[PDB]
Amino acid sequence: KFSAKRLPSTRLGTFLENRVNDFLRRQNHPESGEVTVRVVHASDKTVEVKPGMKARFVDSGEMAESFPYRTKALFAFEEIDGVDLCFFGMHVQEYGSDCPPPNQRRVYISYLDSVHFFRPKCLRTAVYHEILIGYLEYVKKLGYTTGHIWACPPSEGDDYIFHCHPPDQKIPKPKRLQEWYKKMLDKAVSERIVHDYKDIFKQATEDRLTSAKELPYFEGDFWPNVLEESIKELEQDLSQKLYATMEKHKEVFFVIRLIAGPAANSLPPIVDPDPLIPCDLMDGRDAFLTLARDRHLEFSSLRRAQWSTGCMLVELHTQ
Ligand SMILES: CNC(=O)Cn1cc(-c2ccc3c(c2)[C@H](F)C[C@]32NC(=O)N(CC(=O)N(Cc3ccc(F)cc3)[C@@H](C)C(F)(F)F)C2=O)cn1
Repeated sequence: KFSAKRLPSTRLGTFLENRVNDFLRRQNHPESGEVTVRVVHASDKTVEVKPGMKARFVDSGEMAESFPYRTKALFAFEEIDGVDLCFFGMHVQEYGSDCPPPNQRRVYISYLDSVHFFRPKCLRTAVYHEILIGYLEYVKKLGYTTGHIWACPPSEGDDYIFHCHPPDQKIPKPKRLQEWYKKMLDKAVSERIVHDYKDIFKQATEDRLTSAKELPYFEGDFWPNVLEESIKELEQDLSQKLYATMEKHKEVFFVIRLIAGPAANSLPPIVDPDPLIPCDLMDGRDAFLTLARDRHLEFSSLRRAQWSTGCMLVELHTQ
């Protein structure tokens, strides 16, 4: 069988799928199936500071030229009608203890997606909370202090991970997206997994950030681009432009404090218990979108998403 269960295990993957399956066991719903969480890619990368910011702070020695991180691609599958369905995919960026500031001990949830066929429908949000909250708890135990989430609102026909979304899987508005993550984070705050969370604007204000070299620099994030455009415009201060852009989009950006204050200062180095997992199909989101486009693998209906997950799984086992 080329099932998701037969894909190599990881500490992270089995920690997450245990959290989901314990939850589903307690619910004891007849429509629910066994869930599989697999880390299908893990590789070391670096994000280079862009020219505008490089000239302003890197050439003057005020900021690092590049920040090293580990990128992981984790997928969740559920058994529906005897076959696996991939219903959740996430690409993360992890900036460890050997990363120069302002990026050290930070995790960035770059782009996230899902296919709304999780059965039963009533347990869908709860299962996503187990996955996201479970990931925050996991990295918090390894020594990561902060979590960052850009809830980038999608647009019709724009897929982040899964090619051809169901026509009725609706595109949430920024207000809806902010509300979902607020409810999710409020749940982690009450379970004592998260210390507290704030929007990016409230966060920069209460951290007393005065320079753009203090803002964490993430691969593909909105803020490395805002900074380039702000500098370019100012060539025709940077800090007031940054605070203005943060005020306008604060509802989409979350900063999540996992390890707060005193505990955060006496921390040992971050050591990942799992090995690196090469997989060029999951090296970023474009490889799997490209493959699904060329091979006509759609996730627009339940059976189409089940057939696509099957092809996806034989590609993952073949490497
Ligand atoms: C006319 N038809 C067409 O255009 C068909 N068509 C539809 C799309 C389309 C739809 C959805 C999405 C995308 C494209 C993007 F890839 C990303 C996205 N996928 C995804 O899961 N979200 C998060 C989301 O929706 N959450 C939050 C959430 C969910 C899971 C999770 F683990 C953490 C958070 C909800 C529960 C919310 F209600 F809270 F918002 C996306 O926004 C493209 N085409």
